[PDB]
Amino acid sequence: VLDGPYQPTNFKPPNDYWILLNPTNQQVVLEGTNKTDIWVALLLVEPNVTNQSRQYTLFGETKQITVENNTNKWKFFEMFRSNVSAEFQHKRTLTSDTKLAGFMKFYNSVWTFHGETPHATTDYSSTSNLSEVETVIHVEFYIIPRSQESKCSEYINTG
Amino acid sequence: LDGPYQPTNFKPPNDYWILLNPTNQQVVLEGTNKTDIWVALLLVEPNVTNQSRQYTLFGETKQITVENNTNKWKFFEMFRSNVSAEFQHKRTLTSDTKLAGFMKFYNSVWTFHGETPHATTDYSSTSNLSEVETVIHVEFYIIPRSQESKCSEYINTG
Repeated sequence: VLDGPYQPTNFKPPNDYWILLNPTNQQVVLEGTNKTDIWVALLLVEPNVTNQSRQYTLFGETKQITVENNTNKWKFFEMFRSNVSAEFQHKRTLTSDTKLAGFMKFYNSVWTFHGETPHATTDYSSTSNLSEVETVIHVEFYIIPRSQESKCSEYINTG
Repeated sequence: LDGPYQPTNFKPPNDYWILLNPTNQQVVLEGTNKTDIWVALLLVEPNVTNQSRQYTLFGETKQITVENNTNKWKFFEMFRSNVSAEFQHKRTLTSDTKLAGFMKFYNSVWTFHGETPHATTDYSSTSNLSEVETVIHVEFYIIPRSQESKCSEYINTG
């Protein structure tokens, strides 16, 4: 059984747990940083979006970020930087008909799901300061132990 | 299979896949119509830790952050729609086959993305498809769109 739902909050997720993210229509889904070498934001882009510059507030900064979604699925744009002064790069995309995404702190790395349902897979970004990574979660969420990653992947891919 | 052709600069014909077969070229393809579409495919080898690399795209020197945690090759699809804009990392093809594609079709530029063997096609829109030309830095083949199923097979299984 999933642990949740939890309402949107700002907290320090424990190690070895998946945060399963369940947006409705929030532009910004998750902001995670340790304020030293990790800044990850997941943005949500609805279906049938023409290439356009959209405005997002990320870690209090006003950013204009080019997005497109030619599909009838939802896209999570994973935006990353490793330096406080840098611009965000569009690192990964999750293309989803479940509208579920993932975040986990494990093994000196921050993990997300990417690719296109139902073949979304995990990948990571490296950090020397995992313990200080804190998340503003803008959405309803659940917590799943890493031991149950297979169910977390089933949910992300099939709902 | 029509090829292999050598690296060249030319205007690909509408409704044909260019099937790109790098060895170790870091810039695989540069395509533009010099008005509303610039695409560059960059090749990032297996097991590259997060770093800044230098690429010359359309005569401009760029510093682009890249990373590849996997045992697959990654093609980073860099894109802009305006000559003054920086490139954005728009898509990635994560490949065991070291094959990528490009096609001018239906007022769009088409490429493959995702992870083999489930890579699929998506497009970027242009209002001037006919003027899109490509510098191709790799050996390549030419497959009609009528045989796109074979082109997807090659992308996904080699």
